[PDB]
Parts: sequence; structure tokens; C-alpha cells
Amino acid sequence: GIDPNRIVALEWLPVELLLALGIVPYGVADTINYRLWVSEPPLPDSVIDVGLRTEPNLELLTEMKPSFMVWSAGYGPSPEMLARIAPGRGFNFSDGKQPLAMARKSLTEMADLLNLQSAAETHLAQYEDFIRSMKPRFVKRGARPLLLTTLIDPRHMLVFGPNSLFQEILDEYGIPNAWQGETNFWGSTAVSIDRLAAYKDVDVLCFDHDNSKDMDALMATPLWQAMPFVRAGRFQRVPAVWFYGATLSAMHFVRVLDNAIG
Repeated sequence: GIDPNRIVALEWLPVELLLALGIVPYGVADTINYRLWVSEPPLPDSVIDVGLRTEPNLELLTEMKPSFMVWSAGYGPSPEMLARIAPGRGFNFSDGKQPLAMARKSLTEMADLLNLQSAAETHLAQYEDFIRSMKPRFVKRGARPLLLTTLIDPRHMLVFGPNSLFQEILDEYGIPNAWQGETNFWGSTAVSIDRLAAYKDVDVLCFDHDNSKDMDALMATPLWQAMPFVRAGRFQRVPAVWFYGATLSAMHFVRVLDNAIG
């Protein structure tokens, strides 16, 4: 990916890989929603918005002449088509089981392409040290399971399972994941609100994403007010954290997790 000042990121996973290595993306797809869902690593104003991750402005990309383009494997435009625009590389979010293990491989992969091998090691070290250092902030709690969720719309809640980005973190902190049901490759699944009522005694965190009107609707239903974990006083709304990112999203999760139940 030769010129490090002309890299265009078409998905938020590799944006995060670039930022962790100190690169300032030349262009990034959907900067508007990035602010609502990822929020962290804010993107400098210089960054050029190249459209939706699913329908990027191909005209713009062509005019921009990126030195390299990065995206997420299995997501968005055809990689065969993108490769026709400029040199590029697709990155894997997971192997279907451990997203963070993949995140560490992707970071190394990206760094080798950009010859930032040292920057990647320093970061990976900062990452592993941070996760370990926070461990004692969750020694107090027991084995009460934790349910990680986010509201898609009043009728569907996403729940993050065993193969989600957050699992390795929960595992390291000795926090059982309340969700042991099915999940997609990305580590989540959408469930109707009633399915959440099955969780009598658990702590629940719900990541916000500028959806107060939606949350308001949900919390106004008799079902939500009847929710056992709600009445138990175990429900908490927390700030947005990208669930399909890498090491930066993982550390962002720990800070949010800390503030919520640390």
C-alpha cells in the first residue's frame, strides 16, 4: 500500500487498523455514521467521505486515485471490482470463533504492508498491557452473567454471543456471557424483546447509537417495564462501542465496561 497518505478505508474495521498504526486515512466510507457507531478514534476533518461502505462513490474513488484501498472480507462491494479501481486488501474480522485473535493478525498484516512493523508491536504491547491492567477492576463481581446488547429498532435487540469481539475480554475478566444461543459470523444475532425476559438474574448493558427515540419507545412498553432484569435494577445504557472492529474497539469496550460495572 505504498503511499501511506493515500489509503482509502471502505469499512470501519480496517479504519481502526490504520488508526492503530498511526495512519491518517485519505478517505473513509460513511464518516457520518462512523461518528454514531464507532465514535472513538474520531476521524480528522481532512478525511474525505467516500460514501456508504455498501455503495461507495466509485466515481470519487477513481478521481482520488488511492494508493491502496482496504475493506472487510465478505462485506460490501465485490473485491474483484474494487481491485479494478486501485490496489487493495480485504481484512478478516474473525475466523468465526475468535475476532480478537484475528484482530492481532490483521494489525500485523496491515503493518507489514505499510512497513510499520515496529508501530504494530508497540501497539499490540499497549493493548495486551491495558487489558491485563484492568483485570482487578472486575475482581469484586462474581459469576453473574452479563448480557451485551444494542437496540436495532423497537422490535429487535442485538445480543452478542461467544464468538463476538467482546467474548475474549469477558473471558479474561471471568465474566460469563449470558448469551449462549446462536450467532452469525460477526458474533451477534437479533432477538425479539420477549426473548430477553428469559434472563431473570443477569447484568445487561445496551450500547447507544444516537437512538434515544427508539429506546424511549422500547422502554415505554409494558414488556420492557416488566423485564425481570429491568425491575432488578440491572439494566444500563452505555456509550457506543463498535462491535465489529479490532483492538481499539476492544479497549474502548473495556473503558465502557469499567465505567458500567467496574
